[PDB]
Formats: sequence, structure tokens, C-alpha cells
Amino acid sequence: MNRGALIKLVESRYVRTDLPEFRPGDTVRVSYKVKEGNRTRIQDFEGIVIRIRRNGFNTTFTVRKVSYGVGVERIFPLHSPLIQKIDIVQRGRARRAKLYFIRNLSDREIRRKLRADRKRIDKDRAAERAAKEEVQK
RNA sequence: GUGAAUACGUUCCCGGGCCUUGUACACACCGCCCGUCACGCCAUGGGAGCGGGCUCUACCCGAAGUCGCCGGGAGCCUACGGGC
Ligand SMILES: [Mg+2]
Repeated sequence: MNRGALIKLVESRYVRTDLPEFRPGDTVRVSYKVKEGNRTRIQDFEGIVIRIRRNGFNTTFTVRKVSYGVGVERIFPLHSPLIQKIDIVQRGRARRAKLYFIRNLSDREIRRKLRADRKRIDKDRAAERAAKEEVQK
């Protein structure tokens, strides 16, 4: 009874963890499986993460990509069993949670609102490489 | 066979001839010619609007690119002053 919410978690065997961390205000790419008509592809889709809707298992994130002169957005679930690889590319300062203004105001004016959150860079650059020596010995 | 009147004269009506005049007339005034209207054809201006081409003013976004800066709380060659 008093486990009412543990029940769902128990139902969460479909849980992954090789996902690297990130937070709204930075760009990233995924790699996805699409029924490519006859077969299936690894559709590398790189963009900016916009929104993050957290709810334990069914936590979703929305990625936006400007392709061929068209502002697109793409919504993915975190534990989706379709993410082969997924690797960040850059990180940036937040100042706000969501950011439904990159919709309207998409240009170079976002190359100055993003800015390089170099703090987490060193953080990423730390365990990425300096901890490799903590494997090869 | 017998056997008259008057023309003073050309002002005026008619015909013809000649001179001059005019013309747009010339199978020659039964001529020539004008404009509306009616019919068909032809381009055409105006004209509620329709379709394009070109140019200009202002503002927004802005690929590749040279040039000025930072090149730093990283990447990298180090030729460790530096260069990508
Ligand atoms: Mg006309």
C-alpha cells in the first residue's frame, strides 16, 4: 500500500544509465533508430536542448535544430530504448530554465546569449581525460 | 387686188454676240463638295482594374570570405617570446 509510487519504479526495469549528464542551455546530438522504409538508420540529430520535463522514468527533453532554413524542434524521452550513442558537444550558461525565445529570436543573437559555461567545461574536461590514467594502470 | 400708222428713243422685262471678272469647275453647274447618322474593316487615345519587367529609399536576418580583437578558467604543434 504505502509503496504506491515505488510500484511504478519497480515497473521500471526499462531503466538505462549510460546517458551522460547535461542541462538546459547547451547543444548536443543523439543517435536514433527510424524505420527507414526498408530498414533502420542511426539518424544523428544535433541541436540545442530547450526544455527538460523530468518525472523519474518518463522524463523528456526537447531538442531544437535549424535545418536547411527551417526552425525545427524535436522531443525525445530520456530512457528511450532508441538512443544508441549520445554525446554532448558544447555547454552554456543558463540564467533561466526553459527558453521559448530561441524560437522567435533565432540568429547570431543566440550566439551571445548562450555563451560558454567554461566552468563545466573544465569539469567535463577533467574526468573525461585525467581519469583515463585511472584505468590504464 | 386695194393698200395704212410710228420708232422722239435704249431707262426698263427677254434672247444672242463680244470685253472684262471669279473658280475649288474640266464627259465642264444635271458640276464640285461638307458634316451628322447607318453598315463592315483597320489601327488608336481615355478608361474601374488585371498581368509582368526594371529601378530606388528604409529596416530586419544574414552563408563563404578578407581585415581588426580575444586567443583567455581547455583542444594542439611546440619551432615553450609564439603559431593553428
Ligand atoms: Mg484602346
